[PDB]
Amino acid sequence: LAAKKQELEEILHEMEARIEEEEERS
Amino acid sequence: LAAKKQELEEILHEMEARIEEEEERS
Repeated sequence: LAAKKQELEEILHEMEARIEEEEERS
Repeated sequence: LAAKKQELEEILHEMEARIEEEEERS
């Protein structure tokens, strides 16, 4: 569960990076 | 950890919804 938590947190960081890139393009 | 996993998964769903809205707006 700690491994899955880390995985989801990393994916969430990637998503936050993506949303910033979208917001800068808009 | 199961609770945190669920929390992160829910936040990730919210982020996927946001990225979909943003990519459509861009």
